[PDB]
Amino acid sequence: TPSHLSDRYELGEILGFGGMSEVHLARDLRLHRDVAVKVLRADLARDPSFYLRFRREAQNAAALNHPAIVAVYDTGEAETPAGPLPYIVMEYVDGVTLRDIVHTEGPMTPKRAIEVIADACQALNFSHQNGIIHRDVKPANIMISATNAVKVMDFGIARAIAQYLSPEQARGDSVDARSDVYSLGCVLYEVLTGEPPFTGDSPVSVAYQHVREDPIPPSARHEGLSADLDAVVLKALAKNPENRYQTAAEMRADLVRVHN
Ligand SMILES: Nc1ncnc2c1ncn2[C@@H]1O[C@H](COP(=O)(O)OP(=O)(O)CP(=O)(O)O)[C@@H](O)[C@H]1O
Ligand SMILES: [Mg+2]
Ligand SMILES: [Mg+2]
Repeated sequence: TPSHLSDRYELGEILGFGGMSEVHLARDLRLHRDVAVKVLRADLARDPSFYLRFRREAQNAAALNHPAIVAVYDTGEAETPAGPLPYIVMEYVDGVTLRDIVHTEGPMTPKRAIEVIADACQALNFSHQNGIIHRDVKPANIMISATNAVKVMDFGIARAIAQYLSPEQARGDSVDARSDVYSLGCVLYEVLTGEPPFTGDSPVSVAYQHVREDPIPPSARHEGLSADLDAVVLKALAKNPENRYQTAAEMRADLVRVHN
């Protein structure tokens, strides 16, 4: 991976990485601001299957303009000794994922958890109103700013109409907005208790539990939780889509009521 992309974005420290890409802190040399730059692996860049999915991620996230969703500024293909190197320029979020927060600090106070998920609901609901289902809602894809703002990211498998998968999504079924609602329920359960609703020694077991087993009410796993919060989480985690919040807006309206 090179020094600068397109003679414009000076690459700095790695912020995150996975199996198909990496994210750098970078400096926009024209605009004089720091940005987050996602770069496709390069050996994968020669693969149309991966090259297209990466471009689709950029296009999906660029279709959304919301203060709680990571904004896309630019996209390109840098010239390297390897060949073309696809990249996406995004707003830099100075913060941490919920995955990091729960791992270092443990469960959040109910009040903070309610605010954080209410804000995530609002982002997802916006996505849905714009015909996009995220499908990868999980703590590693939600960050909290240095200003306490929530930012939903990673539209890598979003579609334009184990521990966090909805039962429909497990079966690669028709997944809709109520699948994101379920995944939000899982994320909420985890920031309230420190653990997701189901764990197991394998992915199929975790999947079997999502499909067949009722979650343990959150108050039974962790002290200081109301029966009303149990009810909200347990309704988001309902097995049948007809029994969950029908939209993320509805989930938020109920969380706000627990708060107020
Ligand atoms: N705009 C941004 N600002 C700050 N950090 C960011 C960021 N975008 C991503 N990150 C950091 O990098 C991590 C990975 O981001 P992201 O979820 O977009 O990658 P990814 O899941 O697509 C990797 P892969 O698909 O290769 O496994 C995030 O959890 C976050 O820590
Ligand atoms: Mg991710
Ligand atoms: Mg990805």
